[PDB]
Amino acid sequence: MQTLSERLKKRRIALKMTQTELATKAGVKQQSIQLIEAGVTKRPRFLFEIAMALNCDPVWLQYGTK
Amino acid sequence: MQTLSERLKKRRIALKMTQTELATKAGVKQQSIQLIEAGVTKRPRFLFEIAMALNCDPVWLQYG
DNA sequence: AAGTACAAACTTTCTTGTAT
DNA sequence: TATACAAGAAAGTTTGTACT
Repeated sequence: MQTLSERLKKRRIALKMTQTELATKAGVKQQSIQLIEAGVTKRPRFLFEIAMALNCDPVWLQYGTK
Repeated sequence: MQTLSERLKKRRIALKMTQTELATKAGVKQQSIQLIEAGVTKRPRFLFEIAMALNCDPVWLQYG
């Protein structure tokens, strides 16, 4: 009953990644990862480019489990 | 194929729907979809939703 | 009518700059 | 070195309509 911001952290934290390694594995600016993480951004448009970076299912990041 | 556009049309039609029909099930605006196929929307926000009306795969729909 | 396009307005996301 | 906040610019979505 998670947020997307919660999945980004746990994931990015578990791949032991800074917000700038992730921000950049995925070609983003770190400030963009932050926002998603902040609860600020809710439908990142780079949701696929970043899942690649986190190596996770885009649909899981975006939406949760069941 | 190519572009998101090429992939979006083909399949709409082939699914046999119209912008307004899709868009109404993707449940966005006929217009949002016009811009996509039109090649102006490079990265939909309703993509899991569009693609899910068309009934496929977002990755597949987005890219391939 | 039926189906698709075209355009400003309004919104959400991503960046250019620091601050902490 | 890592993360966070603030305006504004870019990408998308709606609102409204014109054309075939």
